[PDB]
Amino acid sequence: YAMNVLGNDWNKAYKKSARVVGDVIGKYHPHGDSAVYDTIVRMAQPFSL
DNA sequence: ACTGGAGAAAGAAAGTGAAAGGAAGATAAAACGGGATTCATACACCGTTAAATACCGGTTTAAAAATCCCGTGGCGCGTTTTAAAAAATCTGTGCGGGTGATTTTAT
Repeated sequence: YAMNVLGNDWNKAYKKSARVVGDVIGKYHPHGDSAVYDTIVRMAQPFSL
């Protein structure tokens, strides 16, 4: 939902991961950031999904 | 003079950094043993023949087989030990979201 709100579509330029992690932590998820980054990493590995 | 608190000295017990050394590991040089070539040379297979050996008939005789009496130790039974193998029970560990923390360099 945060990535959708940021307008980070599939046919546009990439964005830094720190910005997305900061948005998620500051607006929706009241927890740590390293776990969020690790969760984001797993959803991009071709040998995991 | 006497009392009770407080600071300083002195003494004894515990923690400490450093210690040969030795069994317990670890790592290289060496001696070994097991395949691919390369032939010359000794070995395998085929005709010929004198000679050495197998075989039959009948003795025999000395040696080995058969038989009887007995007196033992070597197997057999019952009951314990004792390792050896098997079944049962514990110990780690990694997968993914969460909580909280550490270190070294340049100017």
